[PDB]
Amino acid sequence: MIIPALDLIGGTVVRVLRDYGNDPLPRLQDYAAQGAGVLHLVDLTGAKDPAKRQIPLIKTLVAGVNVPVQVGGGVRTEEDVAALLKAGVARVVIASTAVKSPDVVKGWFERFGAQALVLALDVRIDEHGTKQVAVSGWQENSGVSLEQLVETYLPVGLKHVLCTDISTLASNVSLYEEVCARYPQIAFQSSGGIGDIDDIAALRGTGVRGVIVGRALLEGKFTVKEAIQCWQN
Repeated sequence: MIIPALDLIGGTVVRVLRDYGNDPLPRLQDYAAQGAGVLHLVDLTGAKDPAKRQIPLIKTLVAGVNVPVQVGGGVRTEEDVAALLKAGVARVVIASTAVKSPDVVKGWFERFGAQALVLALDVRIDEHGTKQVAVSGWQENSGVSLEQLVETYLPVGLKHVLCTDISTLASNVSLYEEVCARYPQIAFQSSGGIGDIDDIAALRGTGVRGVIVGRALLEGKFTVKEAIQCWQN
């Protein structure tokens, strides 16, 4: 599937920052109207301070579409996960905490279930060709490979992993082919590198299950409908 995405700061839709207006709901509704089966939101306000989590907006956005939304941004505690789910979020995207405190996050799998959680990992390919996990693009590697981290969570039934290569795709997509083949029981999502429609074509056949598309839609390079048509053929 194609997974259209928006980044939100204080109610404003932004491109990672250019202001694309304060109308996230009509945008999301039109993504869904074109056939999207899943949507993705990053709460940048919440990421900078969980106390300011945009729960009221998220409630409104989720209520206003007919498809599941996965939401990330400053998900640090069990209470954060629960609050998002209570607001009507289908899946909570766990990023830095999944690298930082695996034993704690494994407990979240046991409480909420693997269908409710997406693990989002930034990956750098290093000098040796190892897939190094990092918690952000501006921090050093954390000393764990993507494979090692995935295998940490397999025993609690990990099902959804979102991988961003921080080291466009129309490149060598071996990263995705490799990991998808190694863990066929996990549905991998790809993020980044989508600059035009050919980039979506490049991921077909890699085994990647979901393709997150954000800025290319905002920039009017192609539509959700065209993306889905490409992805499905």
